[PDB]
Amino acid sequence: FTLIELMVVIGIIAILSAIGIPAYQNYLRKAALTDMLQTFVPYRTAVELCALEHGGLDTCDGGSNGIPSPTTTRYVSAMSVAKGVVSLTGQESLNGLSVVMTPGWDNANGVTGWARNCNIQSDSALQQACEDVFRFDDAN
Amino acid sequence: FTLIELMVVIGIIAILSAIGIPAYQNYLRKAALTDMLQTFVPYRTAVELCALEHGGLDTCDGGSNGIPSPTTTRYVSAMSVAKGVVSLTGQESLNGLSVVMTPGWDNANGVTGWARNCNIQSDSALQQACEDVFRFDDAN
Amino acid sequence: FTLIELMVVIGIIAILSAIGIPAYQNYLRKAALTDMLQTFVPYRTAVELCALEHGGLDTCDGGSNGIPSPTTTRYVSAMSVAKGVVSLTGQESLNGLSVVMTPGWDNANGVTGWARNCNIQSDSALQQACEDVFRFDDAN
Amino acid sequence: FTLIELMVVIGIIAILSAIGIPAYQNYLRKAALTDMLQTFVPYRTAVELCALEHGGLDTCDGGSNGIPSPTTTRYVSAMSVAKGVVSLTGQESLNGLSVVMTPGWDNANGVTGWARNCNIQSDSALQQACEDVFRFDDAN
Amino acid sequence: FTLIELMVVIGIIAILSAIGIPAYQNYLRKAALTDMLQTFVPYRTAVELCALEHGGLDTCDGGSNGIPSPTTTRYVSAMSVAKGVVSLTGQESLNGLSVVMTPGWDNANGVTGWARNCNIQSDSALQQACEDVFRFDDAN
Amino acid sequence: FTLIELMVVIGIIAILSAIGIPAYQNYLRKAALTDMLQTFVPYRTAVELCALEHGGLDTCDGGSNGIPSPTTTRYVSAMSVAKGVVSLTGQESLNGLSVVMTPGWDNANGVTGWARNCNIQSDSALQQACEDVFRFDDAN
Amino acid sequence: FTLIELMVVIGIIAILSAIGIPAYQNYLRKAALTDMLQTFVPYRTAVELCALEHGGLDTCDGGSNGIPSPTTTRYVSAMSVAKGVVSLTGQESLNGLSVVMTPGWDNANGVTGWARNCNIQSDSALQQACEDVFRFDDAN
Amino acid sequence: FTLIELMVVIGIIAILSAIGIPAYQNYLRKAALTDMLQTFVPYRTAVELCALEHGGLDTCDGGSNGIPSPTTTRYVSAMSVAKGVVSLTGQESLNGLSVVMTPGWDNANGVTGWARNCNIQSDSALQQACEDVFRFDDAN
Amino acid sequence: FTLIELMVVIGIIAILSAIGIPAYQNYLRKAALTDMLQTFVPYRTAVELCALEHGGLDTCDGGSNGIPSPTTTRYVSAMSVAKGVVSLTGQESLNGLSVVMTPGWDNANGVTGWARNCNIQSDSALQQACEDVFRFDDAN
Amino acid sequence: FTLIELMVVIGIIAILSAIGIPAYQNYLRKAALTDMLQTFVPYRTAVELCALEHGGLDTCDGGSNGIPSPTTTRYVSAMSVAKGVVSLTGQESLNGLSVVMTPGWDNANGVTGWARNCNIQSDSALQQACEDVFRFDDAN
Amino acid sequence: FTLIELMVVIGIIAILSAIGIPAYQNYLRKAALTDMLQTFVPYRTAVELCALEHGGLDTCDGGSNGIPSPTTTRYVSAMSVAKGVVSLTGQESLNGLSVVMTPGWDNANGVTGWARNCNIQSDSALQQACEDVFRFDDAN
Amino acid sequence: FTLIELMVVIGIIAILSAIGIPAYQNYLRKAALTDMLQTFVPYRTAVELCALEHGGLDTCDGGSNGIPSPTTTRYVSAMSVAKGVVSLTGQESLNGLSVVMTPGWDNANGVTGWARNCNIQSDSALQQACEDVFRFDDAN
Amino acid sequence: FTLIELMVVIGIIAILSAIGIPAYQNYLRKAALTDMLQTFVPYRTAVELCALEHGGLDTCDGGSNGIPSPTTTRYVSAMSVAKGVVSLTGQESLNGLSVVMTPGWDNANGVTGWARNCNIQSDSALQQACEDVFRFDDAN
Amino acid sequence: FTLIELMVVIGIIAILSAIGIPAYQNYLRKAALTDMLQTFVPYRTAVELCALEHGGLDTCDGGSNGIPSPTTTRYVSAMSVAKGVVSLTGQESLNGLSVVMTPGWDNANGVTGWARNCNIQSDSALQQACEDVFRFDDAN
Repeated sequence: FTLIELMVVIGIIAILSAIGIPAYQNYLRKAALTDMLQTFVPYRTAVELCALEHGGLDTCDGGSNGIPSPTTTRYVSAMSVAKGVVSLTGQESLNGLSVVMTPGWDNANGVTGWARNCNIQSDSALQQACEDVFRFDDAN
Repeated sequence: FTLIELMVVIGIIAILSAIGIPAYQNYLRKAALTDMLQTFVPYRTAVELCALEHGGLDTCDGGSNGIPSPTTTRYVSAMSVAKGVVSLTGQESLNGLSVVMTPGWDNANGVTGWARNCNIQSDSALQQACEDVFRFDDAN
Repeated sequence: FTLIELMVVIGIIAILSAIGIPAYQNYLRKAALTDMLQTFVPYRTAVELCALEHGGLDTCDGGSNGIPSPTTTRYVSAMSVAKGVVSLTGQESLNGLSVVMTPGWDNANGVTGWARNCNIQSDSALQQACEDVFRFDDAN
Repeated sequence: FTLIELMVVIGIIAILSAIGIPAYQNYLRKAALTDMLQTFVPYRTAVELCALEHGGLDTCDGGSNGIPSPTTTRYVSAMSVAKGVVSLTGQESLNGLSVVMTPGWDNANGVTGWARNCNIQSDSALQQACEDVFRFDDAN
Repeated sequence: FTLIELMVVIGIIAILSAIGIPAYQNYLRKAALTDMLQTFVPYRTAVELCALEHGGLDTCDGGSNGIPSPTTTRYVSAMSVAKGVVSLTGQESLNGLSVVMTPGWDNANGVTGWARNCNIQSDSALQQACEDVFRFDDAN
Repeated sequence: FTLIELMVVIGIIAILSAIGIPAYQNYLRKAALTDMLQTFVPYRTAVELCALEHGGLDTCDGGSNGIPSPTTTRYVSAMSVAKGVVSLTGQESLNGLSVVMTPGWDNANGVTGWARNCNIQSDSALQQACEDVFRFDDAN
Repeated sequence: FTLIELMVVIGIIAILSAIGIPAYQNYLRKAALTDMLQTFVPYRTAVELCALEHGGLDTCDGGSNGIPSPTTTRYVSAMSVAKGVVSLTGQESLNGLSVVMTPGWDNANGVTGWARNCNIQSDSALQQACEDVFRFDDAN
Repeated sequence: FTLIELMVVIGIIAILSAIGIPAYQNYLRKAALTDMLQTFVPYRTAVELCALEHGGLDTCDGGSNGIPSPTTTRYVSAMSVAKGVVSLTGQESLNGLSVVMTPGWDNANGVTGWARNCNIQSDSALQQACEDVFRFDDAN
Repeated sequence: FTLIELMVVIGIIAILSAIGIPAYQNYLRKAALTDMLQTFVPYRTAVELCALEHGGLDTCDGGSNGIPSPTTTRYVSAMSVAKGVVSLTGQESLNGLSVVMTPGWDNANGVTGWARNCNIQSDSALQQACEDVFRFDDAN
Repeated sequence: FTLIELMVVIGIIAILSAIGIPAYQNYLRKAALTDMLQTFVPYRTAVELCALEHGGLDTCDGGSNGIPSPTTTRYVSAMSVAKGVVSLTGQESLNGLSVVMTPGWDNANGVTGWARNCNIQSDSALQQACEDVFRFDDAN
Repeated sequence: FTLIELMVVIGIIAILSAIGIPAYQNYLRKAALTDMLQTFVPYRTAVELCALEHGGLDTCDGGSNGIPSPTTTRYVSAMSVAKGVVSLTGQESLNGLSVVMTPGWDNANGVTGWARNCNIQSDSALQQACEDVFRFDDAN
Repeated sequence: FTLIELMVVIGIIAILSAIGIPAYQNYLRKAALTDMLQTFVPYRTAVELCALEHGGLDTCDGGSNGIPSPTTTRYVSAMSVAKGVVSLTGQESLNGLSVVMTPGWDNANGVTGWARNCNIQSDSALQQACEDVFRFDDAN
Repeated sequence: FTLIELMVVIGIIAILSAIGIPAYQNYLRKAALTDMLQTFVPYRTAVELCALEHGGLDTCDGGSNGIPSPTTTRYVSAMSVAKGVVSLTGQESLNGLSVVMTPGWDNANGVTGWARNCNIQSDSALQQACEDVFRFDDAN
Repeated sequence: FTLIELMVVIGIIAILSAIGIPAYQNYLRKAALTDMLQTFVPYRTAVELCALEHGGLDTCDGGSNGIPSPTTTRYVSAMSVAKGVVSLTGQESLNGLSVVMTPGWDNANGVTGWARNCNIQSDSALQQACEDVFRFDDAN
């Protein structure tokens, strides 16, 4: 009867329980996307000031008229912004990301909301994370 | 339970609260119209002097017999005046504006009030602003 | 609350206070009529000299026997006189005026007072001014 | 901690700041009363002409002896005048108004000032506006 | 409305009422002529004494046989007399005057009345005054 | 002793920890209600303009006099507005919702605040969310 | 939405309404001219007395034969008069003014009216005020 | 702009137009002098009767030989006469007046005209009125 | 700050400047009295002719021996005359007036001046006008 | 970020904009002074009548010889007049006011203009208003 | 190794994360204070009308001369107002609150700003909220 | 030698190795306590909502205002909750258990943490398990 | 799997969301600038009175001729004014600020608008706030 | 063959399986660090209030201006805070710990993030836990 505990090692000890690791990066990394949306927020306000008086988008470019210069959540490899765009090239492990957040602005039209553009080229599941954060849809 | 705050970012953080920006230009720009009515006022007085003695409208043309030369609130692209008319071509972002403020004058008749004429060709909502400032109606 | 001052411009600033201009011309122009009665006065005296010795009206015609030649208050377009008549054709803005001031003279009769005749054909309110100056009534 | 911003919407977002709207109509409408006093003014002058020579009030009735016919500030529903009275029935939203501005005239007496009479039957606060414009008191 | 009183100064205050001054000198100066006829009167009497006995005109010359010496109403610049003549050179402002009052005398003929002669060379209206005083006609 | 870890799977591994999911929809969905109150806000302003001059509610109906046309937070199945009402039929998963936000307006009265009306017919807990957002009470 | 009231301060609060101040001095100062014509009036009468008997203009000089000495409306810097002239050097803020009111007198001619002469050297708009008061034209 | 009418009250309403009052008394009072010359006239006739037969001046004293007793124009404070003298002490407001109208009479000499003597001690301008009425010169 | 102009209407616009109208009738009506004295004048002359030869007053009654029949300045309601009396019943607005101008005549006495009698029964201020025209005193 | 709107209430909502209220009373109250000058005007005319014939100031006292009795603009607490003086004790909120408008009259002197005397004892800024209305200076 | 997850429940699961609840009431309740300042605002305007004409504070008491009656943000237990005071007894959970907002008014002084008075007796931290809203300082 | 294996059965085969069974129930049952703390957790959240707005504990009672009704891990014999209390009577084999989790709430105080109360009456070793799970200490 | 929540603390809990604080001071401080423009406003009016009569700028200096003495919004460290200048040295945290608001005045020129001068030496972004409030441009 | 089971006890029974205990303390203790970061969080908020208005760090010190007093997760031996610092001396078994969390604040600079400082002096592996929780890096 003593042999059975060795057999449970042959199988039962190998429960192989594990968090699905690729799913795990999907979640915290998605948080990096969402935290990036938080990085987008101050830009939403300063761009509203560009809407407020400057009369056009070049004033809306980051790094000017008091707009904050774009900058990384530390895990991210890179970022850039102009006209309020957040083409986050170099995002996290997220190669090829670029939320081409084209501004919706033209004041006589009344247009305003930024045009989101998912662009996570490195993997489609990551795109499931963008639709779940920076929706590819253009209303903001 | 920790996932819910990420979900509030999926929706609640996007309150998307905003002043309706096109409505916003309608209000300050309407103020540019009304400030223009203030620009019209000194002309109403000098034109009354034209009524006072000159005996006819050419004397009422701006830039003469002491009448002030017409000039822009600084946002406005352009203006012109003659016979007391304030055809504000080039108004603000208000393309096509021209308050054809034809004078009502002929002294034997006793006629006096200027003939307002809304002419904001660029958008009808802007016309709601003219009716709300320079009424299209002719009594003044 | 800030919107209300713009609303007072929508209405209260347009007090549209004004002197009734046609009434205004009625008053100063009536003064031109009355000043014309003053122009009539020297003629009343020289015509009395015609009564004084000449024995008839042709001597009473203006421009003769020392009578002054008829002449305009400067605003007036025209005038004429004969037998002491002051048919002020061309008066002021007063088209059609003619105070047919026919002399009342014939000395054996004892008649003397000039026959006033309102004749402001251009407007009836102007006639209210003549009754208020050169009364249509004939005693003088 | 994220829940608090939703709570500020439960209360703080409902600042419910507002101009007291009924007070607002009290002010611009009071301006309609005061503008009406301006409408009364030309009548004060023509009635002075009635005092000037006609010798009695029927001549003072509006629409005659050159007096202007009574007429509305455009918001007003109605008006009427006789003997210089300004019983503004139909005023603005001001139902029941009638400033029974009875003339004070009788020249041998030396009496002149018009007898004001507040009569804003539709609401007492409106009467506060009449005392603040057309005082119920009779001196003018 | 306040501007109108300034306008009445623009016109009504300039009533420009005035006595016609040249006519005024015509009247008092004519009185100087007539007063001169009064100066002529004592001479008419003393000349009648010359008719009375002396038998001819040299006795009629002024300043002799008790005749008064000729002399000025004080305004007059000069005078002279001989044979009863009153050639009033230097009269008043009346330059060139000379009533060549030639005597009509020759007693066998029965002739008597002085020959008046208007001679107011300075202006014809003054001559209207002489015909109205010292008639150019010769009967006296 | 080896058997115990299998027993912990019989019970302890089934911690069955979970966010209470129906409570979870209550929270984000409540946010959809509150975001809807944000959708109500621009309408509160344009309706104030209807209060501003139009003089009555038909002008207050959405889609007119510059009022925005009603429209969905994207999760919502449907919406409608008239006289400023926000009867959000089709809200979210919120079947039967209709905030019958009847306007409180009549300016002579001074009345203004919108009449809220909870109407989440699909479940009473959802009504706890309406009282917690669009209170059934009528002050706004 | 709170930012808009700050924006109305950026523009609407700067209505910059103002009476045109240079026009304002034109009006009250013109009144100083007209009041000066009133100062001229007593001189018109005493000069008529100079016409009345003295026989020439030196008697017409101010400060003599009972004529009032010339003197300032208090705002005026200076004045002078001779032969009835009103060369108002130093008028008000009106540098260079001098109404060279040369008398029209010579009694044998019948001439009388004073020769007005606008001379407001400091600015041409002021000359518009002289033509509107002391007309440059010579009849009075 | 409303402030300007208050400013016209600050200056323009104070036209301070006025008849020069001291000049006014000069004119009517001068008329009292001239009316006094009319009072002198009947005395000129009765004194001529004194010349007519009495042979000397005591008979010429007023109040005798049918001469009228001296008496006041009612405004005058006092009067007296003797030998035809009209020393009008107490004249009008004319303190110190006394026209010492000494008679020129002595019949063998042929002398006749009364010796006028201006004596208006109260003011020299009044003396301008005496030279203009009772000339200080002695011919009458 | 905008409210102040409305306040100036509450008070400053009501300057209530006016000629004192009852004083105004006092002046022109007094002129009607004085013009009536002018009407009295021809009667003074014809009555002097009655003094001239007729030997008594019935001849002095108006309407006879060439005396003019009495008649109204047109504003006057009525008049009558006898023995030179001017009891102007019905004068102007001057009810009760009657200048009982009784003649002073009786030639052996030397009496002549008419006996004035103020009798303006309608108001005492009017009597101030009679003392200022037809003095109640009897000398003329 | 939500906290900032509460902070703007901590400061920006307290714009504390206000008309400077004490300055406001200075302006309308100054108008009460100026309206008082208008009350002074009829008195200027009746006092001119006192100058016209009465010969001295007691006749100039108000309430007599037809002068109007003194009376309040309704806001004023009190007034009095004698010899044409307008010592407006009790003026408005203007405690201690008294324009001791002593008449300048004595006709032999030719003096006429009333002696103004600012006397607003309650505050010096009010005195700035008197110098700006009833100047302390004595010419009128 | 399996025991460790139970140990994390012994400690790590008890993160005890929480919003500091008493701080939470401090914030929304402070908003109730600030919303109360908004309730104070309409009263600031009507009290300015009390400043506008009534002349004293009793007219400034709430519930009169058109002032709104005081009333609760619904969470508040009670309120009262007089002379513009906002002694908010019963505020929220804020026992003992009373912003004794004594008016600063006395118009001759020019004083205006309301005297704030923090009075949150229930806790000092609440007083930190009053200094952060209704500052204890008196300028408004 | 063969007898020895029988002897090892006399002793060695009776190794009597065993998990200490009472210790075993201590561990899994302790897990039932800890799982119960997990059952407590949703209640911690809903009670926080009771803290969120209801203002007191009755709203905090389970089974109300959306709070979950209390319920058993299946091994447990019974449970109950009120005011957030988790007096788990009938726990597991744990007779007498009752974690009298009295809420720490009173918001003005800022108090919040639940008052734990070990109450495993059936055995003290079980109490070692409560101190190791639901600590008797009151902070939560 | 339990380790992941600790990892979210390693990153996700550090959302580091924050209002950009330096931007925050830019906004409320800009409000201090704009509130300062409100402080400038009463000075704009009193300086207009300096334009009104004083004739030059020294009268325009603050603290005189009734102008308010300059004073701080309480956060400001310092201020000064002369000739209407608002060189706000010591503004807020705004070191080096000085809006050298030189007056545009010289009345014969018609010049009026104040010369703004941004001078926020402490930081250029603050200058963006001045251009957004007190524009460096000189028209006002 | 029976001997082998005794031999498995000689080796196989000594599996010596064990969680690496020092690693175990590293994990739960790291949780004590992370829970400490949670303790840091309320301080992050109150310090943001210090940023909010106080203007400097002393107000940011814990235990003041409403900041919570610092306090231990119960395992910790000690803690302290000032200027927002969390120098956790006495942490857990973590001797020498002190996260010198120096605040990053100076508002004109815009600086904000707290300066983390790992300081786990007792062991370097513990420092691996600080880098994994309170990173030595200074951004927060």
